[PDB]
Amino acid sequence: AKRVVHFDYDSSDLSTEDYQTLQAHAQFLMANANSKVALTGHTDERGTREYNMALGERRAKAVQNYLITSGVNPQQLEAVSYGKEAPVNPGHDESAWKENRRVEINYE
Repeated sequence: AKRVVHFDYDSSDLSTEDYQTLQAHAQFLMANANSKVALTGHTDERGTREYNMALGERRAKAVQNYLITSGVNPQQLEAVSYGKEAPVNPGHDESAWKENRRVEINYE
């Protein structure tokens, strides 16, 4: 499945769609003990760097929580936050911001 899940404004809540994507990664991870993923949290530009750094961390941790709760070994997961510092779209509208509020699933 895809390796990115998105979030709403000032929120670290996951949608039903996101759960489907995450369940696929959980299965792969539980089936491949040598695989490990880095979960990186991100935010759009609104708000201070410190506020976004923490929000990004809550997002990465929410994804982490879903995976662990589903049965994934914590050793195969690492969560980190980049806050607003690594946007995929530097635009200044919802279209751009929606792309930035995310958690990326990176293998290895």
